[PDB]
Amino acid sequence: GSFVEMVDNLRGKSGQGYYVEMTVGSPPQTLNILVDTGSSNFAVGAAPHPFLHRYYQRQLSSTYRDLRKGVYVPYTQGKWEGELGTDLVSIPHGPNVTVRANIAAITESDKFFINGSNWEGILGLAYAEIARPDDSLEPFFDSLVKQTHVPNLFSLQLCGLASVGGSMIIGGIDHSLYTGSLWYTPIRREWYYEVIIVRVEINGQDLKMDCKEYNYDKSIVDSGTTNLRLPKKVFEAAVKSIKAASSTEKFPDGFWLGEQLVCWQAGTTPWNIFPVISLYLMGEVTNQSFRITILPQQYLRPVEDVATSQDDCYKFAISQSSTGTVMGAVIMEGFYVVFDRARKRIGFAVSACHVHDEFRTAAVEGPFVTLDMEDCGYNIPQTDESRSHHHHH
Ligand SMILES: CC1(C)Cc2cc(Cl)ccc2C(N[C@@H](Cc2c(-c3cn[nH]c3)csc2Br)C(=O)O)=N1
Ligand SMILES: [Zn+2]
Ligand SMILES: [Zn+2]
Ligand SMILES: [Zn+2]
Repeated sequence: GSFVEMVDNLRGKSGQGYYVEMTVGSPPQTLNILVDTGSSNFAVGAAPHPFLHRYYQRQLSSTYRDLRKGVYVPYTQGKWEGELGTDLVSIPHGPNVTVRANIAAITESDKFFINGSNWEGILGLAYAEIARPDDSLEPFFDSLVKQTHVPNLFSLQLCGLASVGGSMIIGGIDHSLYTGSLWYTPIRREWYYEVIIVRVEINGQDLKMDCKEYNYDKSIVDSGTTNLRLPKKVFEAAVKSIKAASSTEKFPDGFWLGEQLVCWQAGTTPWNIFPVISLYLMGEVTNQSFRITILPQQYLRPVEDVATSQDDCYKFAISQSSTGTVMGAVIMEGFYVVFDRARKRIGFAVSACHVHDEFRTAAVEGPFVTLDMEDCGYNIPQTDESRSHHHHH
């Protein structure tokens, strides 16, 4: 399981995520598993479903053990539930180790698996604090690093219905996947991969918001999310600014809402009217930041429907959040992202698989120094529910 063994180990469908092959059980059942840095459960479909053709069959695994505890995982717009267990787990195009991990066998779901794409399960790569049913359920990556000698890091190259590829480097960094400098931003708190944005610019123009507005009520790095999602106030300022820049073209409201495509005759899309977006992340040094800059080729996603397949058509992939900024696939496809859990930090460097203009490029640039660096994190109002629960850990 070399870094060369790990290169190009991801596949997916456009806007339906990236998945990696894993083997569960003995004898080995192979499944395609979504890589999800925004949750913390390893869960696999384990019963028939109209949109699956394989699933994890507990009864075929000699190594499976039932934990005799169910789990229920609600989302804003769907759910999964299942039965907790443990089994031997391997990643065939990854490190040459095998581990006993927690696995939730998914027995019912709603709007979770969908038509087309080809994963049967999710690998929650974030921290125990957001695991279901509670943070005593050790996540896969925790188990990987506690049971083997794999270094406590992994990296993601996501290259951007169309088929997509990429790489997850487990336990290292592969220098072939990126060009130029690697910049690190602190992980603010180990739950999500929470980071702190200090400044936002649209074509070099500062949004000039209180920087806490950028991180309201959190900012996270999430391979499980398609869009760049932005807090409501922030999202409105960004759309006003992008609208201003692209004003030679007057799009319907549906477009800005992500509910409608806009099209140009093949080859003729005016990329130059759409601005770049730079998010400045807290540096490792106090008073420092660096910026990650994305092109409209990342936030305007190609979509191919029929009859007028002669046109290139696009959806706007920046959307409104009430749960904070989410740096989803729109951001991550620009970059090689290092999840350096050992050193409690996330790195960004420019990806070798750039989707880029003849005249412009996605960039990772710093330092930028500030005197009077205000504190830009937001403190989430502490609920009694959260205050009461004891953590003897
Ligand atoms: C990580 C995951 C699968 C979690 C999830 C659960 C549910 Cl119930 C619905 C959507 C999603 C979901 N939403 C995505 C899109 C998506 C989806 C999806 C969309 N609908 N259902 C799954 C699969 S992989 C990706 Br990336 C997003 O909201 O941006 N992501
Ligand atoms: Zn394989
Ligand atoms: Zn107690
Ligand atoms: Zn706890």
